[PDB]
Amino acid sequence: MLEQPYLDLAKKVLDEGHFKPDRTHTGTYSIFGHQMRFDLSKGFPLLTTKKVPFGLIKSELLWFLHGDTNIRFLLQHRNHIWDEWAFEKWVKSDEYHGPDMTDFGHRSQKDPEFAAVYHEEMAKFDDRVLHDDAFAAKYGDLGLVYGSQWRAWHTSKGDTIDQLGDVIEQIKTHPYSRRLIVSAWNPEDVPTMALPPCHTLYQFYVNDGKLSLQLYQRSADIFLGVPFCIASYALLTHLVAHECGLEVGEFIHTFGDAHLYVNHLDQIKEQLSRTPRPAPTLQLNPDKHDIFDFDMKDIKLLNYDPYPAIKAPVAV
Amino acid sequence: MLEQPYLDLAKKVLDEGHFKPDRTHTGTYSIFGHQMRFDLSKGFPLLTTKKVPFGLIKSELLWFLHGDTNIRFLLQHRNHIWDEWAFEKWVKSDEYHGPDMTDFGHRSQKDPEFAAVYHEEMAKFDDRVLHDDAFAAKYGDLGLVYGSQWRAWHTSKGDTIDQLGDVIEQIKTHPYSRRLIVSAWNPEDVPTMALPPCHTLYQFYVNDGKLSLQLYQRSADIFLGVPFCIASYALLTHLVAHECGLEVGEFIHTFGDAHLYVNHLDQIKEQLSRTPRPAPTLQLNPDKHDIFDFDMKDIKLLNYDPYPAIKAPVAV
Ligand SMILES: Nc1ccn([C@H]2C[C@H](O)[C@@H](COP(=O)(O)O)O2)c(=O)n1
Ligand SMILES: Nc1ccn([C@H]2C[C@H](O)[C@@H](COP(=O)(O)O)O2)c(=O)n1
Repeated sequence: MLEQPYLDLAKKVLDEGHFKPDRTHTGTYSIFGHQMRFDLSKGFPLLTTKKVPFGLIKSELLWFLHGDTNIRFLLQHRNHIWDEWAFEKWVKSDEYHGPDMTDFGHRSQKDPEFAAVYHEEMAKFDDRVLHDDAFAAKYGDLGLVYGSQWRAWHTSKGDTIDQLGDVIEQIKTHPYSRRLIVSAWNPEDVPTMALPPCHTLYQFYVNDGKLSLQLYQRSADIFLGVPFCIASYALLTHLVAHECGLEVGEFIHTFGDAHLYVNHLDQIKEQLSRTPRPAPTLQLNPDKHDIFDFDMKDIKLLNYDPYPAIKAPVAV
Repeated sequence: MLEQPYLDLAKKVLDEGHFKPDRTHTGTYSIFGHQMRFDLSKGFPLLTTKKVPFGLIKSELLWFLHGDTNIRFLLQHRNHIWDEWAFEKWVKSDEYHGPDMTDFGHRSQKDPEFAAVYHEEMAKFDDRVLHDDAFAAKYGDLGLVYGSQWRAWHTSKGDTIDQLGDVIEQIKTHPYSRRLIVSAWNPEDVPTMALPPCHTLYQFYVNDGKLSLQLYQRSADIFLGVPFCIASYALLTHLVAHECGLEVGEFIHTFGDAHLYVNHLDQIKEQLSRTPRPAPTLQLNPDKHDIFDFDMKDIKLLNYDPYPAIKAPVAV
């Protein structure tokens, strides 16, 4: 079945992975260097052995395609994937007047009544961002995030390059170019960056009338991170090919540090006992073309029957 | 034997590769997405089925490590790997007064007496660069080349970042970092770059006391390019590990567009009839540590017995 490569990656780390202490401090099992490919002509690589929220995947993707970096857009789409980063700056800043929302990321998970306090302050910040234009502009803009990297790279001479935009035109005029690259790694920002991009860089390739994309991910959370990632980039591969009028080829996922957090072992072993179901089908609005103008109703995921979801603690 | 992966890549392209027209215009057979690893603890991955000039590999590598971008250094090391690029600017410029060295890259290979004229003008330029300080500074500096990318990345606010330098310190203090990346791809230079970097970006990894490096190469000439590349980066992996006091792990080569030029088919098939010999051994000067201060006598390649060299036309 289409998702097998992922299952084999999980098995692999679990069997051949060596223990490696980590940044967050909850040790991992890791392998360095891995590559797996999915033939997008067979279906959409959205995991069926575990429920994955596609809606969160696309709203976040459209956010990137708009070159948007403001959390407000996601919020009106009920996506809260990036709230924490915005909250971080806000809480550790002048205006924040309230409880000790310091180190909230761990203390919340721990157990205290603090969870309510945190979740409340967050709920608060979230409403401000969504209605207070000055606040949104001040605390909701994350700045250097995938949207600005892909669509507004900062030139040395104070300007803006739309990488992804330029790359799409290239695929249209010079489909056989070996230079169709989009990079998110900027040497000058990473030294003091919150979380340097995990999806470091990707490359397009055209031949036989099919489009393929290869992503280089410096670091990956096999359990929590990879599933979303495979889908997000498989979606991109479809969108661009829809714009360029090409057929979809494969999606190739190359890893640097592929890893499984020790406290995800039971959960991953739960997944491994399940057997894949037929891959779901994706269909884009046949009318619309300029993917930048794409809207959520323009993307559909036909018949997806996944096993229930599996819960597991986040590590940051 | 250690070099088998390369042989399997060549077989693979030759058997499974699809034809793809190319930039230079001498069609290729290509595959998209490939990864191969070499266990550096077994020997040095310098091809034995075909003679590869190691001396050219290291003089070019030391040139990179010095953050040097001037052709003069290589010339005093009898390395002429980058002369063409320097000649290009020089010939198509004010001062050049002489024959029609225009489009020299093809006309030279073709057959005319021109080869002598070209080779003479080149021989001329080469002597100027090596002795005329004003000329060297004007026409010998290539500018944006691996040396400046690795060791003097240009900040937006007009400054210089020594990526590789910083990364080595990181490996020394935070060996388990998943952010040990060195990128050569700058979105603002590639639009109007002669030849955007093929060795796009690499990543370091440490665990078990061994250092590993993974290189992402957007485009590769299996026949002429890959052999050198594998060695150059295997050398780097040894040097850095010598500085950091780590044991050597593997070298992982990830490709984007792995390709074989149609006019290299016979030659590659020559190689494929040979059987690998034991991998050579590399040993660095045990005294010296700051690799930046490394000199050629500080690197040695013990017992390398390759089959003769194979000749093949260059395509640019
Ligand atoms: N889109 C993302 C973002 C993060 N991570 C993971 C990678 C690491 O597990 C951790 C980030 O830590 P580090 O900077 O050390 O890689 O989160 C991931 O798998 N996918
Ligand atoms: N160090 C290098 C430099 C170049 N090439 C090859 C890659 C392509 O075959 C051609 C450059 O063309 P392009 O820009 O289209 O990739 O030269 C290579 O294999 N290794």
